[PDB]
Amino acid sequence: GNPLVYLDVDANGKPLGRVVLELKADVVPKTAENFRALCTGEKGFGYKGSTFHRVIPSFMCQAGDFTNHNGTGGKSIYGSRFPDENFTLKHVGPGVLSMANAGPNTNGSQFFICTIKTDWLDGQHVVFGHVIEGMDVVKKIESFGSKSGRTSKKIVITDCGQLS
Ligand SMILES: Nc1ccc(CNC(=O)NCC(=O)N2CCC[C@@H]2c2ccccc2)cc1
Repeated sequence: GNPLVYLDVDANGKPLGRVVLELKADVVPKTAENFRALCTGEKGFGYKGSTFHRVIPSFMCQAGDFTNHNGTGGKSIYGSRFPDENFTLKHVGPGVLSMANAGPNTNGSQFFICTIKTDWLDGQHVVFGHVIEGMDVVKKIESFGSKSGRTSKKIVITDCGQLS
């Protein structure tokens, strides 16, 4: 079936727990495969050690810039950027897993987990998964964000990987 991956997340060096995500390979296989491989680190790069650099309450938690750590970088397993696969899945509510971008067809590694329905992003950002467990962990991450996105503690993916 669709892969399951995990992120273990700290806030100023204190464990928050684990987020488990289903990647919807059956709808967006390319986009799903990118995230998977970046969780495992199997290409020699990926999410381990990187941060949630932009977190806004009642919107979303953004992470995945493992090259520059500032929200400008990241790269995919296909090269630095790749196209929008499709917009079949929608931003239907909390726990949606979606690709951050800098305009049409600029997916790299940056991603976000929604904390509400973000239906205004439908057709703008490729949804490619959903939280299976750890939505309480996402709420804790959310509690360290702000209107601007600037976080109040350093939110770190200490470890990540593939479960199935
Ligand atoms: N490969 C790559 C991907 C993203 C960027 C930075 N762009 C960004 O952060 N854009 C905004 C974005 O994607 N999102 C996703 C949800 C939160 C935020 C956003 C979107 C719409 C309005 C306000 C913030 C640079 C390189």
